[PDB]
Order: sequence, then C-alpha cells, then structure tokens
Amino acid sequence: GGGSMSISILKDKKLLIGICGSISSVGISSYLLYFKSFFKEIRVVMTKTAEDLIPAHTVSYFCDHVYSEHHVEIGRWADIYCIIPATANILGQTANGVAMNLVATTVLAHPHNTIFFPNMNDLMWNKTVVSRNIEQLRKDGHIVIEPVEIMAFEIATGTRKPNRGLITPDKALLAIEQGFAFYEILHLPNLNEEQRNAFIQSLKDDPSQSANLLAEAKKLNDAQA
Amino acid sequence: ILKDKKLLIGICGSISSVGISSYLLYFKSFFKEIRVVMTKTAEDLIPAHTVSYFCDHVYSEHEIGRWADIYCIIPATANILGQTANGVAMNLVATTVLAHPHNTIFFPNMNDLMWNKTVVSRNIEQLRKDGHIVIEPVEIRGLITPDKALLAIEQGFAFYEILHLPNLNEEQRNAFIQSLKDDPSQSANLLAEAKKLNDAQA
Amino acid sequence: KDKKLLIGICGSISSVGISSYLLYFKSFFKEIRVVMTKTAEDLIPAHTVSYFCDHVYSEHEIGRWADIYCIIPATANILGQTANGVAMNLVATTVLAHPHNTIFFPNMNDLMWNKTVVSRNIEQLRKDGHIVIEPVEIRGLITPDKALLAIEQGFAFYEILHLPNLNEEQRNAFIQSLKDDPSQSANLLAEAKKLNDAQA
Amino acid sequence: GGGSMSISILKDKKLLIGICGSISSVGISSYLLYFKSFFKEIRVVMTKTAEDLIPAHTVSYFCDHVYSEHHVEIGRWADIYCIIPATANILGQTANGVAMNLVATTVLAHPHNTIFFPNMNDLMWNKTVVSRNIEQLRKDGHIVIEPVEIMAFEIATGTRKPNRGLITPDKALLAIEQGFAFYEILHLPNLNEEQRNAFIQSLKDDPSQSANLLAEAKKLNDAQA
Ligand SMILES: Cc1cc2nc3c(=O)[nH]c(=O)nc-3n(C[C@H](O)[C@H](O)[C@H](O)COP(=O)(O)OP(=O)(O)OC[C@H]3O[C@@H](n4cnc5c(N)ncnc54)[C@H](O)[C@@H]3O)c2cc1C
Ligand SMILES: Cc1cc2nc3c(=O)[nH]c(=O)nc-3n(C[C@H](O)[C@H](O)[C@H](O)COP(=O)(O)OP(=O)(O)OC[C@H]3O[C@@H](n4cnc5c(N)ncnc54)[C@H](O)[C@@H]3O)c2cc1C
Ligand SMILES: Cc1cc2nc3c(=O)[nH]c(=O)nc-3n(C[C@H](O)[C@H](O)[C@H](O)COP(=O)(O)OP(=O)(O)OC[C@H]3O[C@@H](n4cnc5c(N)ncnc54)[C@H](O)[C@@H]3O)c2cc1C
Ligand SMILES: Cc1cc2nc3c(=O)[nH]c(=O)nc-3n(C[C@H](O)[C@H](O)[C@H](O)COP(=O)(O)OP(=O)(O)OC[C@H]3O[C@@H](n4cnc5c(N)ncnc54)[C@H](O)[C@@H]3O)c2cc1C
Repeated sequence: GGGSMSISILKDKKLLIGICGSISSVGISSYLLYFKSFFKEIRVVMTKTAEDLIPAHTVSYFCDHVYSEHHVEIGRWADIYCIIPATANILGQTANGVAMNLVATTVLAHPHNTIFFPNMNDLMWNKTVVSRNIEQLRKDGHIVIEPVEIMAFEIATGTRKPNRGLITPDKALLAIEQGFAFYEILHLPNLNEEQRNAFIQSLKDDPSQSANLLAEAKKLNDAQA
Repeated sequence: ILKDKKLLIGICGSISSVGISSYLLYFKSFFKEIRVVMTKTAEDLIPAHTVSYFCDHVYSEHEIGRWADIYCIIPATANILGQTANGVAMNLVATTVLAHPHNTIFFPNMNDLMWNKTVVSRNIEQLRKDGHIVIEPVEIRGLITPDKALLAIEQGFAFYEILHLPNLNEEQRNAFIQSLKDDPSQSANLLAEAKKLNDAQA
Repeated sequence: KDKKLLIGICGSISSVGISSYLLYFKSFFKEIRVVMTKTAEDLIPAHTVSYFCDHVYSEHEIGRWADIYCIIPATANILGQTANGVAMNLVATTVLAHPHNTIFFPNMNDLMWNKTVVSRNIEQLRKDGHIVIEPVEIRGLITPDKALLAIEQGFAFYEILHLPNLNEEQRNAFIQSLKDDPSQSANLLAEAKKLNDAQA
Repeated sequence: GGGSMSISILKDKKLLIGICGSISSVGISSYLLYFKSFFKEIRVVMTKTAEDLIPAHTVSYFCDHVYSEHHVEIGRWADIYCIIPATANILGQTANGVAMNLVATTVLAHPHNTIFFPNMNDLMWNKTVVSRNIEQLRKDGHIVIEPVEIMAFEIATGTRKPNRGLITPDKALLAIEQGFAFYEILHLPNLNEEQRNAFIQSLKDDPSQSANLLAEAKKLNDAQA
C-alpha cells in the first residue's frame, strides 16, 4: 500500500524535526513541504553545521518555526521527534547519553523515543563505532531508519562514490507512521505478549496498515481493561 | 558540443536557488568547466560555500565575463531582468551581462502574478530585441528540468553561432534557424553543417 | 472598505510627518501596515513609525497581504525603479509582488520634478495601470484627508474598471460618479459588485 | 635497526597530523620537520585548544598547510592519519563515535584506521575510562602508540611530576611505518591466516623491517591470486 493511507494518526500530531550537518540537509524542504499537509504543526531544531550548510532563515520558509542554538521546552512540545538527516556524530552523542547541542538534548528531554534517519557516505557507515551506536540506540528503544545504498556525489572527491542516503519523503512518512504505531502499541497497558507481538509483526510487514492496526489495538485495549 | 566551453551561472535571489545543485551537478558532465556568480540575496538564501561543493568556483560580491564562453542566469528574478533590460548593473550578476562578449541566456523564475506584470513583459521583450535569450518557464510556473535546461542552453549557443556566421545569406540563415526551433537536439548536427557550408563559401 | 492598507515610505523629509497621515488613515481602515526604505529609516526610525501603525516591515507576502498598496511619500528614485521594472529595495519589490496596482504620492522639489526623466516615469507608470496622485505647489503632498479620499477613489477606480460580466454602459456610469464624489466610493463599489453577481 | 630504513613506503604518502590541546603540542615542530623529509606532503588539522597553545599561523611554518576549525575532504586527502599529541578527550570521542571537532570527525571520514599518540600526565592516564577507551580504540582497529613514563614539568604544579610523554620523532616515524605495514598486511586479499600472522609477528619484533616485510607480503599476494 501507499504512504498517504495512515494520514489519520498524524492529523493532530505536532512534529519536531532535527537537522544535522549533512549536505542532504540542503534539500530538507522536499521533506518539510511533503510532511506539511499531514501534521498539525511542524517545527525544526538545527545544529550549527546544518545552519552553515543551509541558513535557519531559509528553512523557516518551509515550516512553522526554526529553533536555533542562539529552548528546552521543545521536547515536550513535540508529539513526534524525528532527526533527519542524522549524522554519525548525533548517533554517537545520543547512543552514549551525551548532550552538547540542542538536537541531542531534545532526545533526552523528549518524553517517548526518537526516530533517527542516518545519512552518511558508505565509508563512515562501515566504521565499527557507528554500527555499535546504531545498535545501542535500537536496544534503548529508539528507532533508526535504514538508509539506502546509492551512488551519489561525494563533496570530498567531486566524483560519485557509494553513499548511504535518505529514503524518499513518502517512505519517510511511512517510517514515522510505523514508528509511532510501534511505540503506541508497545506501551498499551491492557494487552498480553501474544496480541502485542501480533500487532507488531503486522506492522513490520505492512506499515501502510499502521492506522488500521493502531485503531484496532486501542479498541482491544479498552475491551480488556 | 559543449565539452569545450566554459559555463558561468549567475544565481539571483529566488527560493528556487536552494535547489541549484540539481542543475549544477547535471551540467557538470557536459561542459568543460562550470563556475557560479551569486547575488547577495542568493547568498543569504544559500551560502556561497554550499554552492561551491557543486561547481569549480563561486564568485561572491566580496574578468569573469571574458572567462565564460556561455553565461546563463538561473534562476533570474524580475529585478535582474529590469536591470539588464535597462542597462542598469548594480550587482556582479547584472554587470557580467554587460561585460560578457555575445549574449546571455536568462531563466526567469517568479510567481504567476509577477510574470503577468506589464513592466516584466516589456523588459523580457527588450532583452529579446537586444539579442539576449529568455527561456520561458513551464507549469509544474517553475523552471524547466535540468535536462530541458541543458537542451535550451545548447539551442541558444547554436542560435548565436549560426546568426553570426560571416559569409552566409538570409535564406540559409533562417533555414538553419528554423530547423533548430523545431528540433533542438539536432543543434550538434546542424551547427556542424553550418560551419562546413561557411568555409565552403569563403 | 475595511480592507488592509500597506504604506511604503521613501527617503523624503516629509516622512518625518508620516504619522499625520498614518493616524488619519487609521481612522478609516481597521488595519494599516508600513514598509520602509533604508533612507526613510535614517530620517525617522522604524520603531518611531511603529507607534502609529500595526506593523513596520524593515529592510533588516506583504504584497498579497495588502488589498491597497500606497507609496507615500514616493521619491523620484522609487518612480524610476517601479516604472522600469527594477526592484532593489522592499518598497519597489512590493509593487511587483502586489496583485493589483499601486497608488504613488510623489514628493520632491520643483527642480527634480521638472526633469524630463521624472515626468517620463510618471507617464509610464500611468500607462501601466498605476495611479500617481498629483502634488501641490508650495512641491509638497496634499493634506491627509485628501490623501485618504484619493486612496478610496483609486481603489474604486481599479475595481470598477475590472468588472468581468458588466458592460461599458454601467461601467462608465459608475466611473463618472467617482470623479464627482470620491467619498461615495464605498457606496458606489458596493453597488457595482451586486450588479455584477446579478448579471452573471 | 634504525628509523630511517623503511623510508621507501612513505615516499609517496600524504600524511595528515591532528594536533590536540596538550602542552607538548608547543613543540610539534620537532616532529613535523623531522617527518618533512620522508613523506610526499604533510598537512595539519588542529583543535581550538591546540590553537590557543600554539597558533595555526605558527604551525604553518613547519608543514604544507594547516586546517583550522574556522574541511571534510581532508580525511580522503590523507593516506596516513596520525593524531599527535592526542588528549584523553580525543580518545573519549573517537572511542565512542562522537565527532564534535574536525580531528575526531576526520577519524570517521578517513578511509582506513588512525594512529593515535596519547600524551597526558600519569594522573589522567591512570583513570579507568581512559584505559577503557584505549582498549576500545584498539579493538576497533585503530592503533594507539604507548607513551613513555618520564618526569616532566607539570603546568599545574610548577614542579616535576610523573608524566606519560611522547616517543622521539624517529621512534614515532617507526611507529607510523609499522602501523601502515600492519594495516596493509592485515588487508591483503590472497593470503592465509598463517602467513598473515607470520608477517605480523615479525613486524612486532622489528619495525625497521616494515619496508622489507610489506614489500614481500605484496609479492606473495599476487603470486597467490
Ligand atoms: C559539508 C559537510 C557535509 C557533511 N556531511 C556529513 C554526513 O552526511 N554525515 C555525517 O555523518 N557527517 C557529515 N559531516 C561531518 C559532520 O558535520 C561533523 O562530524 C560535525 O562535527 C557533526 O555535525 P552535527 O550537525 O552532527 O553537530 P555539530 O553541531 O556540527 O557539532 C560540531 C560543530 O558544532 C559546533 N559546536 C561548537 N560547540 C558545540 C557543542 N557544545 N555542541 C555541538 N556543536 C558545537 C562546532 O563549530 C562544530 O563544527 C559533514 C561535514 C561537512 C563540512
Ligand atoms: C525568499 C524570497 C524569494 C523570492 N523569490 C523571488 C522569485 O522567485 N522571483 C522574483 O522575481 N523575485 C523574488 N523575490 C524578490 C527578490 O528577491 C527581490 O526583488 C530582490 O530585490 C531581487 O534581488 P536579486 O537577487 O535580483 O539581486 P540583488 O543583488 O539581491 O538585489 C539587491 C538586493 O541585494 C542586497 N544587497 C545588494 N548589495 C548589498 C550590499 N552591499 N550590502 C548588503 N546587501 C546588499 C539588498 O538587500 C537588496 O535587496 C524573492 C524574495 C525573497 C525574500
Ligand atoms: C535629507 C534628505 C532629503 C531628501 N529629499 C528628497 C526629496 O525631496 N525628493 C526625493 O525624491 N528624494 C529625496 N531624498 C532621497 C535622495 O534624493 C535619493 O533619491 C535617495 O537615494 C532616495 O532613495 P530612497 O528614499 O528610495 O531609499 P532607498 O531606495 O533605500 O535608497 C538606496 C540606499 O541604499 C544604499 N545603496 C547604495 N548602493 C546600493 C545597492 N546596490 N543596493 C541597495 N542599496 C544601495 C544607498 O546608500 C541609498 O541611500 C532625500 C534624502 C535625504 C537624506
Ligand atoms: C595548557 C593545557 C594543557 C593540557 N594538556 C593536556 C594533555 O597533555 N593531555 C590531556 O589529556 N589533556 C590536556 N589538557 C586538557 C584538555 O585540553 C581538555 O580536556 C580539552 O577540553 C580537550 O582539548 P582537545 O584539543 O582534545 O579538544 P578541544 O577542541 O579543546 O575541545 C574542548 C575545547 O574546544 C572548544 N570547543 C567548543 N565547542 C567545541 C566542539 N563542538 N568540539 C570541540 N571543541 C569545542 C572549547 O572552547 C573547549 O575549551 C590541557 C589543558 C590545558 C589548558
């Protein structure tokens, strides 16, 4: 199924997007504008390197507000906290509980969990620490959306090298929907392990079903209070 | 037939400048060398250091007309059209139009409202009467895609080159032009045939 | 006629008194915003002008926000820019970004006013659909009340001239009554719209 | 054997040296100048604290170029990336995949592995986290050259306390040669565990043999393709 199918569950949600210092951040509007018609309100928090690549005044044209590091309530303001693109550095900080910029701090100050969208060249992606930190973030309850292997321009080399890049805005929207349904189903009180793994396994096989799955998981929740 | 030429791209203060990389990278495999000159508003939207990752050099408002073999302004604002159409040159982008030998290819980009303003159409027609080329935008009204932009650049180069062949006559001149306005992907084959009829009639 | 009015201030000494106009316009329009050039800000700070209107746009959207865009006072430079399609400051740009036409209130000394290029730019602006209110010989601005009457008259001019499914008869009938009583603009235009939809 | 014996393998190599905020950085010229006659080209990337101790304009007198934090291609530019002197902080960042300055980022963006030269007083060296991070860097494939116990001036105390200091420029040059031969031999395709451990064990017993060892390990590589 498609991406614009579980729109229901994002209709009233506040989305906070953290932008890190990756060259793909220059194109973040393609994500922002696409998300704009699905959430109640979208705000952005940026690192300094992201601001050096693309100014906060530019990003503000594509969302409701931009938080710059020159704001500790934004983690509670957001219903969904998504970091895209996420650098190896933000993964290292968040996986190790270090919070030196507002994006990494928002991970700790945000109530539930964070959805990361890593983006780096294949060289950095194959470093041991990066994989270790990804797996630590996953074990701590955060969600790390896998990038796709493509041949993109390498800023460093001026030629096309192998790069681990972002999924399209619709596949990202599906990833956010799926992840939200993941956390909500995982933390429903009046359910047992078999029904919970039943709802989770069908989310990993068809994420466009998130709306229908979550909607049914809530009604089996109250029926079993 | 552009692998020999130096391409200079001037960026003006439009939000579409944030996507200029999509053009720069695409052009990179067709021209000998691509450099960029920016306005201050364009730099405020997207820094010159960011653009530099996608080209050979970026000239900021902090010679280049003669360096370029082809000068393309993309995106072009209404203001840059008003300046160039009236011979006013207050930033480096407009000045390069005056300092560049031959003609300039403009890629205007504006909302549908500004495009229908009388002064804007007047300035477009003035630029066209002065020998410059103004590429029409499409409805998606935005800029054409990088592949169509490349075809338009090629077509414009072939236009100016055929129009300024010395020992050729009006009928064959419009003959080479009319087949370019009907098939721009033939620019390589037509221009190559126009030069060999040139020396054959010396 | 509770439309939104945007006023552009150019670098003229008369800008120091722009409040006398703003306040007067404020007593007719419910919402008034101002956009300034840098020179106008050097003469009178934007924070000072902000005491007399709802918001001041500085050089440190608004064309579509405004229903009526009026440049007062307008310098020779702003006339040269707007007449030639050149937009180098926010005031001149708003002329291009505004959906309809602009009302200019030129203010300059008689020397600059009698220069050929200035008259040429005025006539070019008029030929392009913009309205240029004539100054008085003192060459200064008309009083605020007459300025408000001129703004109403100009707005109704453009609105009546562009009625789609209405004919030259009723259109010239609504126009001739505007040149004789501009304070009737609100009553005239309101009657022109209802004859509009009645003749769809 | 001596240090100027395996010069062959550095003749065509580009060396990037990262300087961290240690007082020994004030004397880095003794290393730079000594290395200058052995590599094709030597560039430097500095942290802010290193720049506070010794200005980048001063270091530029002793190498080909100085990268200051006020440059993501330098990791691919370098053939060999060496961090000297390395602070406890740079070890903490690199061991945990955190990249907040250009030196630590270059570790991730550099294609192979990094050779660290730690330098700190004996007090910091005996902290548990420092040893843990050293061992983590070693387990992740990086090389950490051991400092030597001496009695040096303590900036903090104005008297001589025990300090863990750098090896001489020639022993460092040997360490770089040895480490380069280590990685190259470790990643030769057409070799088996017994021949590889044979080449490695003789590198740990005589590093001045690196040139002869690597040269032979390549010719047994192609002979076994
Ligand atoms: C053009 C370019 C593209 C890049 N693309 C990628 C990529 O796709 N993937 C990838 O993994 N890496 C990439 N990097 C490297 C990455 O930017 C560095 O690792 C950087 O240090 C991490 O940036 P960040 O936005 O995650 O955090 P940053 O906020 O950038 O943290 C480091 C930077 O922030 C500033 N800073 C100062 N104090 C602090 C503080 N207390 N907390 C936080 N920041 C501080 C510093 O000036 C420093 O440059 C790129 C670098 C460049 C120059
Ligand atoms: C987000 C945004 C998007 C826009 N998109 C479009 C569009 O698609 N189409 C369109 O026609 N118009 C657009 N405009 C309006 C356009 O930017 C203005 O008309 C502007 O004056 C055009 O500038 P330019 O890039 O043509 O040349 P510029 O060189 O930008 O023209 C002069 C401008 O540059 C700055 N500048 C020049 N020299 C200096 C200096 N020495 N110091 C400081 N500042 C200096 C000034 O602030 C001035 O506004 C847009 C404006 C904005 C804010
Ligand atoms: C005391 C005083 C009295 C005046 N009286 C009159 C009058 O009676 N009538 C009249 O018509 N005018 C008057 N002017 C304005 C003056 O005559 C000029 O015409 C002035 O440049 C008008 O500009 P502006 O008001 O439109 O402001 P703006 O359009 O903002 O003027 C442009 C300003 O930006 C700066 N600038 C320079 N280069 C650039 C660039 N490339 N891009 C952007 N900005 C640039 C300049 O310093 C200049 O002041 C007066 C000015 C002063 C100081
Ligand atoms: C004179 C002196 C000598 C020292 N000698 C030693 C030694 O021999 N061994 C040892 O282990 N420690 C030493 N230290 C302590 C060490 O400098 C600190 O731990 C320091 O924070 C690490 O410096 P660095 O060069 O590794 O990284 P730094 O780049 O120095 O990181 C911290 C410093 O960088 C600046 N900074 C700001 N934002 C960022 C960012 N996003 N990323 C990186 N840096 C940022 C800060 O101003 C801060 O002071 C010494 C300190 C001093 C003052």
